[PDB]
Amino acid sequence: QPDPNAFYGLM
Repeated sequence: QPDPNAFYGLM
């Protein structure tokens, strides 16, 4: 998602 929290999981 566009969320920064979930954005970290993208890694």
